[PDB]
Amino acid sequence: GSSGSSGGVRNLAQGPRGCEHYDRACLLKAPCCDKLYTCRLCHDTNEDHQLDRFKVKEVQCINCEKLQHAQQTCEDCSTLFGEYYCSICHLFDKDKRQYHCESCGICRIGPKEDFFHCLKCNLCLTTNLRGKHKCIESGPSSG
Ligand SMILES: [Zn+2]
Ligand SMILES: [Zn+2]
Ligand SMILES: [Zn+2]
Ligand SMILES: [Zn+2]
Ligand SMILES: [Zn+2]
Ligand SMILES: [Zn+2]
Repeated sequence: GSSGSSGGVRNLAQGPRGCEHYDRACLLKAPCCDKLYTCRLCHDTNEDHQLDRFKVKEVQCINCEKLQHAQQTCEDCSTLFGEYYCSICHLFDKDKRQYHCESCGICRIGPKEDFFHCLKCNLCLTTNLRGKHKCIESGPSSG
């Protein structure tokens, strides 16, 4: 002779349609576990192993869940998977003042104007460090 009440509320989360990492509309297949995650960073985040960003080439759409290969736009809904589409890194991110470095072969965040790439060092460096940073090592006395 007693009436109870139902409980156990729940919440929601955001994943696809562009994650905190990047803004894309297509999940990249995982040739490691045959799974699909917003971005490469997400995979590892929801997995014990790390996924590659170069190996995988195929991609799936989130607008019309249509299958397709590495591209910038869909072939069924023509939904921009990202203003910027890389072929080497196979990454798709919205216009976030980012540029792809050839010397490194990886995507980087600009604005390129306030940035540059050193040879001797073989890496990207911000203008703020134009000279201050060292490239070659030298000096007998240590400490
Ligand atoms: Zn995996
Ligand atoms: Zn992500
Ligand atoms: Zn689509
Ligand atoms: Zn790239
Ligand atoms: Zn670079
Ligand atoms: Zn240097």
